[PDB]
Amino acid sequence: KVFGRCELAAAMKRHGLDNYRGYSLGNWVCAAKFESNFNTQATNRNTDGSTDYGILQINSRWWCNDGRTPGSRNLCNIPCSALLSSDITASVNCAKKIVSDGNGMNAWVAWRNRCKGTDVQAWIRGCRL
Ligand SMILES: [Cl-]
Ligand SMILES: [Cl-]
Repeated sequence: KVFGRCELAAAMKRHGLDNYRGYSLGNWVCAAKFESNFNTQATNRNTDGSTDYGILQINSRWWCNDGRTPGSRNLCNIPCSALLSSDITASVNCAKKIVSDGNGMNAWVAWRNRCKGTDVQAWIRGCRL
């Protein structure tokens, strides 16, 4: 599923991401835009052989099991394919674990390089929330 901007903002708000660990809703929408272009089916292969999955591009090296990343962890206790569903619950629940691990949203390279230090509130402007 390819979300609209305000549609995704409302879905993330309902799932408790607004101000989660101090990150306002616009940060999460901005991260999803640049990680996946709002597409739940996005996948991308990394150089080390791991793969990033879903709207927030969660990495199989640490967070999910895809059966093809030897020596990796599965810290969210899910198959990586669950991160590609049109229902974002699994992605959001795993993202809450990632952002709590000490490095905040810096775990998302596109957030650090394209959202951090910008007017992220623009990403929710005009939305009924
Ligand atoms: Cl915001
Ligand atoms: Cl933080």
